[PDB]
Amino acid sequence: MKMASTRCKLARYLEDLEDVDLKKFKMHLEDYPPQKGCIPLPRGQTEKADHVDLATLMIDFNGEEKAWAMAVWIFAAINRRDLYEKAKRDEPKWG
Amino acid sequence: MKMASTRCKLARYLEDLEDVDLKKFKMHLEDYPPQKGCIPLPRGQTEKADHVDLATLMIDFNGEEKAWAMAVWIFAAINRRDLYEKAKRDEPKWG
Amino acid sequence: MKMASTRCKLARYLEDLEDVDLKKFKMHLEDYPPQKGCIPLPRGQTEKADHVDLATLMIDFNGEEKAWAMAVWIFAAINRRDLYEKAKRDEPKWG
Amino acid sequence: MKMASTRCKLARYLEDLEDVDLKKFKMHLEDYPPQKGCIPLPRGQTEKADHVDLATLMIDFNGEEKAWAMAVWIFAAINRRDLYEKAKRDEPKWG
Amino acid sequence: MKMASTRCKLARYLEDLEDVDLKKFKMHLEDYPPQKGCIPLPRGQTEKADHVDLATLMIDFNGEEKAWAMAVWIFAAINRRDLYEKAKRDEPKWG
Amino acid sequence: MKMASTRCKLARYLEDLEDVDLKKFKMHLEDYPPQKGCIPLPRGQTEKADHVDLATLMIDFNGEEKAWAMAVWIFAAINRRDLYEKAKRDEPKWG
Amino acid sequence: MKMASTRCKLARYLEDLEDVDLKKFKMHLEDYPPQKGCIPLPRGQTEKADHVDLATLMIDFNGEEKAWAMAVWIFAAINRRDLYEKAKRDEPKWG
Amino acid sequence: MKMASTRCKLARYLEDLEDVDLKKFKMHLEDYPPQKGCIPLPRGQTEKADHVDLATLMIDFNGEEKAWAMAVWIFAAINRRDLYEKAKRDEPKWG
Amino acid sequence: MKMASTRCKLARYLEDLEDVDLKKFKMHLEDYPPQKGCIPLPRGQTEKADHVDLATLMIDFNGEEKAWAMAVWIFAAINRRDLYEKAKRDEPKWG
Amino acid sequence: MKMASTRCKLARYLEDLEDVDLKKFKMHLEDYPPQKGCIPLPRGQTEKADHVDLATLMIDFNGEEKAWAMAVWIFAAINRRDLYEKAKRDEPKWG
Amino acid sequence: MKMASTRCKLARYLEDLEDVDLKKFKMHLEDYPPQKGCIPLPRGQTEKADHVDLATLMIDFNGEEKAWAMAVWIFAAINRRDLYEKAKRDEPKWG
Amino acid sequence: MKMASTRCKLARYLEDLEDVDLKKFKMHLEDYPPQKGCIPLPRGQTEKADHVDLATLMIDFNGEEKAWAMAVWIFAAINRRDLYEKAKRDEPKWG
Amino acid sequence: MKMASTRCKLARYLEDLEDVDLKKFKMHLEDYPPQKGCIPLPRGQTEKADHVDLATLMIDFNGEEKAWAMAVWIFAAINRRDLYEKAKRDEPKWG
Amino acid sequence: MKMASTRCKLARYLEDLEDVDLKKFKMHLEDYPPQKGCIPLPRGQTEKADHVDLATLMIDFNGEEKAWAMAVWIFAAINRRDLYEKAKRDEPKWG
Amino acid sequence: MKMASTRCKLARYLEDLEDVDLKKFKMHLEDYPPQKGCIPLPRGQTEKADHVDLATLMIDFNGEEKAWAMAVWIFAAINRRDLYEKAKRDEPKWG
Amino acid sequence: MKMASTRCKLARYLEDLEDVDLKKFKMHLEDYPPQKGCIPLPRGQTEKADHVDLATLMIDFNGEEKAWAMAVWIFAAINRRDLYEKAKRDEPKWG
Amino acid sequence: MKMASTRCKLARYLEDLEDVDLKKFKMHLEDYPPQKGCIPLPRGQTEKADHVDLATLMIDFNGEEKAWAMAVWIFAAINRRDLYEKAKRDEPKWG
Amino acid sequence: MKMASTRCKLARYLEDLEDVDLKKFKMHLEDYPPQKGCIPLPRGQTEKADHVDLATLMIDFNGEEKAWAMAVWIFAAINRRDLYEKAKRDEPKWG
Amino acid sequence: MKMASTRCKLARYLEDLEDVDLKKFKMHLEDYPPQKGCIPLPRGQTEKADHVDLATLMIDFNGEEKAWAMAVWIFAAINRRDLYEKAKRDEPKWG
Amino acid sequence: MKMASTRCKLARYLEDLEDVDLKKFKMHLEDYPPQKGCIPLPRGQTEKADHVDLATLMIDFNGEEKAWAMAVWIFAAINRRDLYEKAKRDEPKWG
Amino acid sequence: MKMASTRCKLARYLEDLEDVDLKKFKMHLEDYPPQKGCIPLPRGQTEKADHVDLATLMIDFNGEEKAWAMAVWIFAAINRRDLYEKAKRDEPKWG
Repeated sequence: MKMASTRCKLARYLEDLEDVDLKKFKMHLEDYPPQKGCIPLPRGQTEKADHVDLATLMIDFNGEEKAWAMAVWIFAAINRRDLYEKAKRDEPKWG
Repeated sequence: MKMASTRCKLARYLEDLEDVDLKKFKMHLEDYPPQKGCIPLPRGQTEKADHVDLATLMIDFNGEEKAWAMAVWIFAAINRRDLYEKAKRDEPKWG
Repeated sequence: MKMASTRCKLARYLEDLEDVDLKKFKMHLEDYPPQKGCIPLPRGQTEKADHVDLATLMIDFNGEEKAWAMAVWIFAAINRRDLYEKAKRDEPKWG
Repeated sequence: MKMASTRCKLARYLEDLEDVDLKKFKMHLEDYPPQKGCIPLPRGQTEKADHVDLATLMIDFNGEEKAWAMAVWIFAAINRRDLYEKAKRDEPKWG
Repeated sequence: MKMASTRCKLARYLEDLEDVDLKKFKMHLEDYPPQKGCIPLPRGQTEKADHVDLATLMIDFNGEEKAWAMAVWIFAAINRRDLYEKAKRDEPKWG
Repeated sequence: MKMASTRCKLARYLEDLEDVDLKKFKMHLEDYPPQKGCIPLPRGQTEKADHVDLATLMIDFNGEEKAWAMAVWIFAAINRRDLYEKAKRDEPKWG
Repeated sequence: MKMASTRCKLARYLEDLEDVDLKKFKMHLEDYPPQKGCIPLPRGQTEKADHVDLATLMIDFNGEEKAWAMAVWIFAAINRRDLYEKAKRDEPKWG
Repeated sequence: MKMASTRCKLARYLEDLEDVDLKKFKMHLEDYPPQKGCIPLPRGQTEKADHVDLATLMIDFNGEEKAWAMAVWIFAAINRRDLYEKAKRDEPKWG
Repeated sequence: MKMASTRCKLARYLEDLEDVDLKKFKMHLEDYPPQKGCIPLPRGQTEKADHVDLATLMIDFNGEEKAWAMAVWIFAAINRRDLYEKAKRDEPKWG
Repeated sequence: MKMASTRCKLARYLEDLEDVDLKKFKMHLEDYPPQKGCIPLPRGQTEKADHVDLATLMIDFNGEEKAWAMAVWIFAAINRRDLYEKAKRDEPKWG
Repeated sequence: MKMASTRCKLARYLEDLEDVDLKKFKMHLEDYPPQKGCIPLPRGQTEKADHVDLATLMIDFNGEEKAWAMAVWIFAAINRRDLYEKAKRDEPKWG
Repeated sequence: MKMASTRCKLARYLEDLEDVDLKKFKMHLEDYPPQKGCIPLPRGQTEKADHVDLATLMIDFNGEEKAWAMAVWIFAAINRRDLYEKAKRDEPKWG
Repeated sequence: MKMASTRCKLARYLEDLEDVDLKKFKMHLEDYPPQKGCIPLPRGQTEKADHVDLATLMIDFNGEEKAWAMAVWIFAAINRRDLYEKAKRDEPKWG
Repeated sequence: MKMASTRCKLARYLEDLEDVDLKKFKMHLEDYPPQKGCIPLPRGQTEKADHVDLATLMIDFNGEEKAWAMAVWIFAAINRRDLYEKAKRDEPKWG
Repeated sequence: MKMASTRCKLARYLEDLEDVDLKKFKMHLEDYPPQKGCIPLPRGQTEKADHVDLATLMIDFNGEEKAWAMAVWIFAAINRRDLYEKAKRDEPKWG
Repeated sequence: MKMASTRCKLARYLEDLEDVDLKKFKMHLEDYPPQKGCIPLPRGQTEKADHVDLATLMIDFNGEEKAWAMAVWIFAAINRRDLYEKAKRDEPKWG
Repeated sequence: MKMASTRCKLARYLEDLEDVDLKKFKMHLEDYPPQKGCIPLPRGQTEKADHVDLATLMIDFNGEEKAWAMAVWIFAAINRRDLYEKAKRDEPKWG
Repeated sequence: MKMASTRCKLARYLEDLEDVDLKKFKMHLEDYPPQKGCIPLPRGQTEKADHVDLATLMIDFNGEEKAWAMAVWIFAAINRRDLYEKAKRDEPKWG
Repeated sequence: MKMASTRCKLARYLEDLEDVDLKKFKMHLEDYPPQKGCIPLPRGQTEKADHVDLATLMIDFNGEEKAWAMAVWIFAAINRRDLYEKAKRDEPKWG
Repeated sequence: MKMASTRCKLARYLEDLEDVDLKKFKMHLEDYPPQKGCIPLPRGQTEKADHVDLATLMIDFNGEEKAWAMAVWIFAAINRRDLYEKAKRDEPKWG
Repeated sequence: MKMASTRCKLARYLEDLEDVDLKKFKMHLEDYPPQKGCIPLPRGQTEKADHVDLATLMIDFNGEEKAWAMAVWIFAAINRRDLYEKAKRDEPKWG
């Protein structure tokens, strides 16, 4: 309820995405730009993960900060501006 | 058959919807007004649910009371009056 | 062939149902009325059972008498009147 | 049958969950907030636990009181409102 | 190759069955009619037995004669008419 | 090519059917007359089978002779005469 | 065959249970209600016992009378109504 | 090699049994019915005997006649019908 | 790359086929004519094999020569003349 | 046989115990409660005695009546209810 | 978002295509000319792939350079000029 | 039976533990914290002791008081909360 | 060899016994029932004799007739039925 | 490497088999035809042998000649044509 | 992390593959051409190996050099051009 | 609980790993880089060690300092960033 | 070393046997057929003799000729065909 | 530690092997080729030796030179190429 | 019985010890520290004495006071804390 | 207790070892390097000595200095790093 | 130490042997081949002597030269190749 772990909010945001938008999100995840210090996700596990395991994989691979940054950037890139704005407005208080 | 659970009545009322009317219903579900204490449905789950899984999701997300309230309000919003007064007249006896 | 167990006839009747009719059947199973002394089936197993495992679960949970009664009532409720008539006419001889 | 141990009722409620709902439940279990006096379950054992092993693991890790509290809170968190209110109404008489 | 033990031919015929057809076959096995001098198989072992273990279980429980008779009868019962006629035509020479 | 099994010829004849003609064929299949010693097909399985799965189901349920007889009769019934005499002249040599 | 020891009948009925049903049965043994004068089985031994060791453990721990009573009650509690009825009908003549 | 002592053939037949089948055989040995003039084997020694010591112990307790009768009856009781028939057909000439 | 095992080329050719063409291919495989010395494939495994396992099953059941001959004949039979021509031109050099 | 000394029957009853049950019996023997006027057995002798030397040592330490009473009490204590009932039913006629 | 991988912008260019234009694109892909050192795509996979799977299959089969070259040529072939010069001006900086 | 020696109750509690839980219990035994006046057990004997030898080893090495205290602490540490609460509630009256 | 004194035959028969069987034989030997006119052997002498000195002691204490009677009786009592039958059939010709 | 003992090559060929193919091989081993002068393997040992113990068991039971002949015949019978031809081509030079 | 053993990089590259791509990789592994000095992997173990066991099996069977060469060649063969070029660019420094 | 031995915390962190993550951890342990003065664990014991035996093996082989360093580095290498951060944050106070 | 006494070669051959094979060999020694003029070994000595004392006892009882004949026959009988052939081929030159 | 006896290094290399790899190693040990001057190990002793007793037995039977040569050859033969290379590179200086 | 010489009590306490515990008691006996004024026992005499002659030797060497002091000291040293407490509480009344 | 002879602490350290670790310790004792002026232990006595007799033999052969040095070196060699560090930290004050 | 009589060296070499190896050494001792001019040792004396009295008996029977020759030959024959090499290299300087 409201406050939770970062994985929970990330899973909710990924659950908001549709099916084709999820496919585009996975495509962007597998080819994240080498710069900005991030590890692209392998195609092996980003094939069956629907919305929960995808968030687990992102967090596990990149850490909470980097996973949130990539989620925001991809939301901007896959032309889901509403989700991008919501994620920018609801950034968890890191500490 | 007449006396049943709230979910069955909601599913029947969703059967009474048209196709584009169902699409408008899904639009209003995913983007319900923030007030009146509601949890808007994710777009990922309200994409393949036609008439049964949609009712199950509404009930599961919002409780029987407020799901019925949302159904009545959205029926009013889609300019489908007949369903609106039918839902008002056939409200289950709460308690 | 004809003379067989109750589960066989119940599985045949459930196989007669379509896909959306099966979904409505499962929805009615998960919310069977508390009265008439019956145990509603949990949603966990009524999600993969297509037509055989559904009959197994119904019989296992309710006993043969109650399972047949629930099947007949639900067939009446999901507006499959032909199946309801056939089930009423072909009630197994209990003893 | 009605009166039983806490693990039995908890296993029933966990069995009521679906597949993706079960994944969300496990995800919330492994990252339960540090406060409210609860110990998050390690990710290692919450992978094969479907509904029996998961319930016994929660009870074993947290005691009956905390296991029931976490079950109610997570049912609220994964938007399983019907299970949430059902668990609240049938809250065991502690002692 | 052609001439072999009864278990081999029975395993071949069971392997010919599909997935849902195999489920129907097992379901008929566990509720085989009490008459006609046969012992129904317990539900415990007929869950992991795919086609070889199921055949050896039938043979072990009922003898070659009764296993073949039940196989033919169930092939007739689950509406596998091609398998039924094939088993009738290639009935082993007992002795 | 030319000489093949009965199922292949039946599948080709089903390919020769139209869309609404296929729907009428399925209607006649699910509601075959009780006489003439034939088993009507369940409605659940004849809902996604277009032309190959439908032919497999017909053969499997009825045997080659009965399946060919019902195919000819239904081809006559749906006012597709040309297919009717085409199936009459090209009947496989039984035996 | 027919007449045998009590452990044989108990082992047969336990063998009838499935895998998840066996896990539920083991749960109900380990947390049997304190009343009715029964000794719950320790979790240490009810971990590898499949169906024969479990039955002999029940008998050895509780006596034949109490083991049969517990088996019937748990069969009722794990929603195995058919096994519950069968155990009620085939109760050994105590004396 | 074919012609040998009774213990040799009995050991061969017990070696034909599987693992859980061996457990069932031992269970039936320990609780042999008091009638038919036989001495049930103690549970202490029928725990590590796989098939050699088990056959030796059965012969030692019962004599040739009683051990063979017990073996045949238990093979019938544990649903090893093929082994039961083989033991019946290959009973050595007593005298 | 170009030169490879026979199974690789066969899997490539089967991968060329569409979905409904794959269903027709499987149907023709299950009913290969008894003449020409070939073994029809069972339906149990020829239900989930998409394009690789199907080639493995064909080669495994028939040998390389017979599998290639069957593939060519079925390609001719399912009216994929382009694949038939390509297979005729690209026949591996047996030796 | 049957009519024999107390040591013989006690040795038979101890032989009825398994290995871990024998270890539990020895543990209870070494720490028999100080009340009820009994002499605990030293751990030196109850280390290699399997079932005969243990019975002889119990008799030599306590007398026949006391040894039988302790054996019955321990059989109750190590959860050997069947052996406890058997020992209670066939208590030797003292005096 | 602007600076990204080749696959993402290729997928966007595939997005810009129409429905029948996409079908013609797939038709040209499956039957690409043998020259220009490119590998034609199989019919099996390019009949579910709409716009993301099609682009990733193109890249996977041909490499970035060849995929871009074939995309430009096919865009020219479908008389969709605007995409053709758009692909020329927005060619990624190779190296 | 209820009133017994301390080693008996400790052996019962260790018997309640599972296999991997027993491994963690042994691991905590071998590396008990040096403070609060306790002697860690050597790894040589705490390898084959299942639950009786382990309990008598703890008692023998540490005395009754320290053995019970360490049992409680380790039950808390290996997340056996139910056993830990039972350990407080059934603590022997010291003196 | 064959024809000899009864002492040699008794020594051979005792030599046939195992180690634990020898211990049971001695245990029954010191507690031979007071009736049937025989003298039990003191535990001091029958402690280290393996099989020859035991036979000599039995002969010296009881005479040939009584020694053979005890031999067969304890052979029956320690459940050495095969040795009991062999001794019964091969009783020396007294006189 | 290349040249080795017969059991090594037999173990290699058995290791080539899959899991279900291994089960079929074991089933054919246990019920080898009585003719051709071969000894079928008991089901007791062909239950845990994966691929090396199975080969050593075949050799031990039937000699190298008959083990190779049976391996070839069963490879033919379980429809492993590739392994069958490979075993025919690489038969050891008997002498 | 960058510098590691060869098995680690090989496992990463195999993990990059999809499901059907993994099946094609295993198919090419089991039928690697006899030339180029490589030993094809047996079909038995390449069924449960997902991506780590497959990599360690390749390395163990062929050595680091040969395993890398086969991985590159198969990546080229199954039309994984991106993985092929990545493996070529990141070829380990042998020595 | 909180304060414990190093092996306990290491076992907890290994318990946090999943199944495939555990396999990757074992793979990295068996091929740890030769530098940094570490002894790679032999593959013999890292085959059945699940999470406690693996931790005690690592500690035993490398000492507490080097075992913690290896655990942190491998957690980083198998892409468990959350566990890597937690391991850095909760490093024991060495001295 | 090659040339030696008969006892040495017999001891080597017995050492070649496994544990359960040794138990079967002891069984066959203890009940060697009365025909062929051989003396069976007492069960007392054939209990602790592993492979050397057993050979010495066989020689002492039967002489070299009879002991070698018994060894060959039993090696045939316990299904040690390879050992049977080796013993038959390397029979020492008697006389 | 590094510099040690030959048995120590051989035991380390054998300990590196897995379970089934150890079974294959033992199989190759028992059937070493008769030529190149080596004595195959008996099957009786190579059954319980895991890696210590196995290395001791190999050295004892063959001497340092022959044992190391056999170990290297078997490592090559059981497809442990990495172990083969390590053993070849780390051959100790003989003399 | 209770009141006796101190030698009898010491013999009883030594008899309470196990076998390995007795060996450790002896080991500590030969190396009693030179301080605290006692004479260590030579290894020759304290090699075969079990528990009585050992106590006699301790008494003869050290006197009653020193013998009891050493008894309690080595009882504490070999981790027999229960015997240590028993000896401390039941020290004989000197004088 | 703490302050004691060298043999006592050495025996405790040997007791800390497991079974297979003890076998490795015996291996290293039997083949201690000829340098460093130490006498290897014959294999005759280091076969039954578990942990006490082994320490006594070590001391008797080598003296306290060499025994402690060998224990430390072997603890390092058998990969018991924790025991090695403990032995170094608690080296007794020689002189 | 080092330089001593040959009897001491022979006793040391015999002491190096294990238990079963010593038994094999004796067995070869009673049946030394009649050639090579040696007298075999009668079984009466060489039955209880372990290693010293056995060596003295060998010396007294055969003289130093023949005793050393027999020791070397038997060490070769009982497959103690390491002791065989050591004895060959360290033959005492006769004269």
